[PDB]
Amino acid sequence: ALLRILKETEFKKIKVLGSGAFGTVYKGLWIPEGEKVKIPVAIKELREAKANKEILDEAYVMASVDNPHVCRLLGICLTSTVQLIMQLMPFGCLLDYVREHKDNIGSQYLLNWCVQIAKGMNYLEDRRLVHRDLAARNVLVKTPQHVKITDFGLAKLLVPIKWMALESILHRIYTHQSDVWSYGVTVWELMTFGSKPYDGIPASEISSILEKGERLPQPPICTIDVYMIMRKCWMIDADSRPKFRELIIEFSKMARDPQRYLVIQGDERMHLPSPTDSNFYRALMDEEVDAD
Ligand SMILES: CSc1nc(-c2cccc(NC(=O)c3c(F)ccc(O)c3CN3C(=O)c4ccccc4C3=O)c2)c(-c2ccnc(NC(C)=O)c2)[nH]1
Repeated sequence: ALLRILKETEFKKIKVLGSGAFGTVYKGLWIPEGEKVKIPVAIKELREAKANKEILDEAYVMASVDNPHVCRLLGICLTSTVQLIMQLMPFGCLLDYVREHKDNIGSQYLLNWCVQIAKGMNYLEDRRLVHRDLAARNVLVKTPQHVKITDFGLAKLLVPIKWMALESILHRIYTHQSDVWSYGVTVWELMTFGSKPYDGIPASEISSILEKGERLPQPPICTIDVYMIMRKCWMIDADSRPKFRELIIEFSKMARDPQRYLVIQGDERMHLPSPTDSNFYRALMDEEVDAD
């Protein structure tokens, strides 16, 4: 009951919202049968990678996740292309969000996003779902206070070298501990307000600079405590890397004293919303950690 099979005649693509390595995302409308309302949805049309039944079996898995920081597949249509339906998130992905708010994001937001991403990843680890492509472009913003991971398993069932653990580059090994590497790069993206990692360095060179011990640089706003977390995510020995549940704890601890761990100009005037604005955001958009 968690996956709705849609017929092509009950939804329509309206405008393209983006494209990626795996398909095209549309703003769409769902038109309930026998009703006169048009409900906005998001539609992902995949590129060609599988029998329809095997695709449906993978879809039931994507539809069965249940965690506030992980997107769930809601509906699917397999008549022509593979078309995936989920709730429309008007804020888009977190990478675009942080670039758009470049030096106007407080430390409380940044650290809470790190907590939320670690929580969704930890849940995927519990379900034995390896993401393979965690990055700020695959974290969706439901509200600025609530982010959600999408597209786990998409990489497998269908190449982000600059987000991949060394063992994934050299040997195509993909585990939860290689997702931890990508988590560290995702944290780096957030802390640099969406900088491109290893900008200007060709992808084919990343393996060699990693083996020489070079890593992404310390973001200007990060205290060493935050930067050490990222460095630990990029250890060559995958079993030396942090676990997602250890990352939740560490980033949650930091979120309780955020201005001690990130150094942001004007941070004092960039706190989380008052209870009034939070209640308003939740009532309108989100009916489903603070300083001490
Ligand atoms: C990266 S860009 C991007 N994508 C999307 C998008 C749109 C619709 C659906 C999805 N994803 C899933 O349904 C899904 C998921 F929920 C969890 C895991 C997962 O693996 C998948 C994918 N997946 C597969 O690989 C796959 C293979 C075989 C069978 C079945 C499946 C299968 O379902 C994503 C957006 C987006 C979404 C909502 N609002 C906006 N708003 C603005 C302003 O942009 C953007 N942005």
